[PDB]
Amino acid sequence: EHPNIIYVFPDQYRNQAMGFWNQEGFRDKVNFRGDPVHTPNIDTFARESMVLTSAQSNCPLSSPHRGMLLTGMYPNRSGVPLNCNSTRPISSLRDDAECIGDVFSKAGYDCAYFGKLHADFPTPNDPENPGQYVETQRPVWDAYTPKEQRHGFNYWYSYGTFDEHKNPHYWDTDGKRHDPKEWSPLHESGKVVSYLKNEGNVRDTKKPFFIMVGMNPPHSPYRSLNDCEEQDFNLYKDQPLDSLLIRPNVDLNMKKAESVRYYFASVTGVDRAFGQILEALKQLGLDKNTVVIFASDHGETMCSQRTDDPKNSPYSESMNIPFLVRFPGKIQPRVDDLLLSAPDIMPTVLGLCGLGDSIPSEVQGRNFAPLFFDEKAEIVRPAGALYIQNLDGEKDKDGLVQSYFPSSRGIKTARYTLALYIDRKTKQLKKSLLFDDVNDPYQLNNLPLDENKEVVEQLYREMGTMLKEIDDPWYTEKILSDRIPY
Ligand SMILES: CC(=O)N[C@H]1[C@H](O[C@H]2[C@H](O)[C@@H](O)[C@H](O)O[C@@H]2C(=O)O)O[C@H](CO)[C@H](OS(=O)(=O)O)[C@@H]1O[C@@H]1OC(C(=O)O)=C[C@H](O)[C@H]1O
Ligand SMILES: [Ca+2]
Repeated sequence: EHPNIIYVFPDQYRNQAMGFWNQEGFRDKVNFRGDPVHTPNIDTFARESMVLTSAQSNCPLSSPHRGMLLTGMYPNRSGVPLNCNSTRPISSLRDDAECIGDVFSKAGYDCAYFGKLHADFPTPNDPENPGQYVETQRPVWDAYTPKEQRHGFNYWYSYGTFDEHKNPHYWDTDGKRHDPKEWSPLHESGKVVSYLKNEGNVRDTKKPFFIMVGMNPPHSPYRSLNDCEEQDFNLYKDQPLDSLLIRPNVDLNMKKAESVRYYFASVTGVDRAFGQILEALKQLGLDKNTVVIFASDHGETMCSQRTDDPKNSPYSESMNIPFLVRFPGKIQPRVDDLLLSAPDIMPTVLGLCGLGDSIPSEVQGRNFAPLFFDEKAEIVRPAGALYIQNLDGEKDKDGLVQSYFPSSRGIKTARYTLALYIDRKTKQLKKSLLFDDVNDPYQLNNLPLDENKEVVEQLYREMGTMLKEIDDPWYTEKILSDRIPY
């Protein structure tokens, strides 16, 4: 048969926010000082798994990522070019896409989704106050996902988005809303343990399972004890700011900097929650039977580059996501600088569960399962992964976004981060970031393009290839045709 799979992906979690990057072996495999975070469960897990230094969120923003995650397609084809909200009818997960849940399901898996989905355009949808939005907030951010639209998940315990961490809410398989008054991650984790124990007979123990856990923290808020457990907070409470924010690209004097205490608390708590899932696998013997992956949708600046916006930028702090894959006696624990792109996750996870031959044709990403199973595999490693920023385009008579402005395309290679920003009226180069991530890992030194013709010309060629391959708007609109060979 085919093994079980759990994909645990807390929102807004930097690859750099993991203890083990300062630990022996690991710390020699990355250019950065890891954040001073206490993540013991993940640290141990990392010594059992293939660990990437260089997984990329091509569009480091919730819905765009989730769209690539679930469909294995870039944001021009996922259905999901923008963050989902009542402003953006143009952005919602394609009904007609053959998603990760659909393939698993079609192959005999029970599939179960816990926590944040943030992939559907809000509608007056609400199962229990019908013809009504699920919240009053305008714009509307949250959404209910009916059985018709759950792409293979026969077990639902999930919201769209809602950032009260100790007052989260969930719709069950039947559309019943639940409001425990419990810190999201530890509730989500207890709820997963129950599904694993098959309490309430919610699952067929003869079928293998596919689980996704979309934890909200360590995403905003992170201002107070409303937003994390005092237990975790106690570790960072009194620590001076210059010993929490160690990245030399940080402005310690930003109103935001204080938030690091609570970010790290949410990180330590998320680790404790992941811990409960792992122990439940061991205590039930499912540990030997199950592919486990720890990931995020995008990172967090946390005052790095004075950005104030956690993400939606090409900085290593925004693009680089954790990616840890444990599959006992199929994957040797090791570190790998594979440049995995989000749309590669779905086909690679199917590869790993031996459903490589069931990858839908519409999928744009590639199946690196062979490379996970075999260090020494004749498989081509990517040269780069695309940077993508998509903004609101034009609006209609009723003030709704009905198109997207592709504000930035760029590339991350082994050595370089390049990001080109264009103007909405005159599709002309307006700002340009270029970093030598090897010599300038905190991206302090923005390199002029004119002073680097050999390097830039190569980056322009790799962007061209990739943008043409995914049939990206920059390609179809022959944007910067004058520097980018298509
Ligand atoms: C972090 C941020 O800048 N904006 C995100 C937003 O965060 C608000 C929270 O709801 C609140 O808890 C916190 O303390 O302050 C934020 C605020 O009031 O501005 O939450 C959104 C989801 O609930 C969303 O995050 S997302 O799910 O992770 O990706 C939002 O992200 C911003 O969204 C957009 C966009 O819709 O275009 C653009 C920004 O680049 C992105 O940072
Ligand atoms: Ca997010």
